[PDB]
Amino acid sequence: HHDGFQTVKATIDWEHPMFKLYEKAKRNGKWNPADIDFSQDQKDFASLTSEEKISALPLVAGFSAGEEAATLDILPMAHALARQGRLEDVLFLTTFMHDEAKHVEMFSRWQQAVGIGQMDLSVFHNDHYKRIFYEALPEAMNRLYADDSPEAVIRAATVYNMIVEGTLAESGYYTFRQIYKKAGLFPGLLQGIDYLNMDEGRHIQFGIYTIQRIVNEDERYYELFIRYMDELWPHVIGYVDYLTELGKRQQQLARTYALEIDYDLLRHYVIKQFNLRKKQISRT
Amino acid sequence: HHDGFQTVKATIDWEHPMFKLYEKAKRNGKWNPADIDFSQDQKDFASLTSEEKISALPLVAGFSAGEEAATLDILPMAHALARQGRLEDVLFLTTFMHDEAKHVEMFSRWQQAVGIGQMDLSVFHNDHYKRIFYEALPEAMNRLYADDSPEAVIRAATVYNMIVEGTLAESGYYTFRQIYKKAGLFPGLLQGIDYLNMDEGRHIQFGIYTIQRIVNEDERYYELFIRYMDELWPHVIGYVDYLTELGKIDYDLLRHYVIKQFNLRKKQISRT
Ligand SMILES: CCCCCCCCCCCCCCCC(=O)O
Ligand SMILES: CCCCCCCCCCCCCCCC(=O)O
Ligand SMILES: [Fe+3]
Ligand SMILES: [Fe+3]
Ligand SMILES: [Mn+2]
Ligand SMILES: [Mn+2]
Ligand SMILES: [Mn+3]
Ligand SMILES: [Mn+3]
Repeated sequence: HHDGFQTVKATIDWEHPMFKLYEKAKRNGKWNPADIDFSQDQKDFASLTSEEKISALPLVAGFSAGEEAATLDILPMAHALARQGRLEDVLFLTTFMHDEAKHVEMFSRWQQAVGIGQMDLSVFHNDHYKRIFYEALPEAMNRLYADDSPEAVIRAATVYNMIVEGTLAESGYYTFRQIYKKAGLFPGLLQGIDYLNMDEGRHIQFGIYTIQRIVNEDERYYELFIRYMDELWPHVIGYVDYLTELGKRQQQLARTYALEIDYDLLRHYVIKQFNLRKKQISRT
Repeated sequence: HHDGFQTVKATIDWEHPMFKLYEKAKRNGKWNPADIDFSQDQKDFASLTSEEKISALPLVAGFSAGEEAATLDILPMAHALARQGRLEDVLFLTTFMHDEAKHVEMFSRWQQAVGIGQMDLSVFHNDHYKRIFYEALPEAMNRLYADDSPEAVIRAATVYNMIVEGTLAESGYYTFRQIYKKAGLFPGLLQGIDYLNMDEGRHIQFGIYTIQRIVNEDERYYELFIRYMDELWPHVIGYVDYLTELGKIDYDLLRHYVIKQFNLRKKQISRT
């Protein structure tokens, strides 16, 4: 039952950080995947040999499942904060969920447009990927339906916002630009990636806000945050090494397009993101 | 756990009715309550007598709580359809939920602007209103966390989309126009109502789609729909009568609009 309603008894807290993030989301979130022109992407993909065609699909396979999981698995966080009466967080999360829906749509439209929608891309999810996206992420979020303790909320935001979004997604955006933007391939996908990257800035800020406000009540949760980050790192880098090894064994695209794909630079960027996400949470 | 992902094994079902409704929601759902100019509404409100001021508040109190319940209480429907693999339904429901968030925002901005944000409008929720919005609606939606049977889904969509939205919300939009537009009062609020009414057409279309697809599998669910509608009617009309009595423009015309909405929502679901 509802005991009452904040906007009947009072008003929205207009100065709440998540209300302000909600306002930015509305201003900055107007893009529509359906407006992206993928016609040149189709031409580029058809121009590639079978070998070069593969080069791109592991990254896309990882994003497409990632966005779909993101759309499904944010709902328990919205429920948990709703039940706690955090109306402004809920408002913001409506924009978060609608963002992820557009991300799912964007990658699916690209697969359809380039002619691979019929191809099962699950073959590029190795065991580490599945540990994060098929298992740990839904387990951490779904926990919130029966356990919305500070410990549970911190773990959910860590896995979702700090690891999946703040480490993997961010490193995937960078990787996409380092490879396909340099090669001049897939302009529509790159337009998508840039929209996604803009959206993701708000999603990571929500996670930072959430974790920090819990750490602010008891700095003992800071150690829990660090620990959960470190627990998932082996699967983060396990997946990144899988992708790297795939890239190193599929050299055709980089040769054709005169790219010196510095995979050691990519790996360094992932480590960099992981440690900088840790640093955006303060003990005090 | 996730067993797999539809957009990795295949793609979105581009022809799915809720994907089409999602596409329409993006194209038609751009409005922003922060852009509505409420400055004249403030002046209009200040120009009313004390008694006229209090005459406007019950309808607003009904809506502000209704939108807030709507925002919170659609989440279990999104979860249950997600768990069923109904990906295109979920995509659409992200636009549904963000719509209700903007509706909450719009009424609260109006209350702030005209100077009543500090006033507790719960005084204007009577027992019938509470039965629907404080109790039956959250009860029926939250049930979906543990029971997503066809019967539970039909009941949730009946209470939410056909009664709260399809009967009360639609009747409130009409009421605001019949009263305040003819009076030339609260133009910002009426711009908001127009945007809300446009959004609401999609929300009601989702409820129709959901209820009919369950009815299509077994015609005995049609009788459940009708029964759930009738069960809620006494509270619908008990709240409407309470509002009508406070006002004492043609209240009988308004009251008949509610009955008309109720019946036509019933008619939009087919036995066969
Ligand atoms: C070769 C370097 C590897 C870099 C790592 C690439 C990671 C690709 C996986 C993308 C999944 C991101 C899902 C985002 C979820 C969200 O949007 O909230
Ligand atoms: C004087 C005649 C009364 C007519 C009916 C007035 C009803 C007021 C509306 C309250 C509920 C609105 C909540 C709808 C939720 C949504 O937007 O989905
Ligand atoms: Fe995200
Ligand atoms: Fe609605
Ligand atoms: Mn391994
Ligand atoms: Mn009564
Ligand atoms: Mn995303
Ligand atoms: Mn509404």
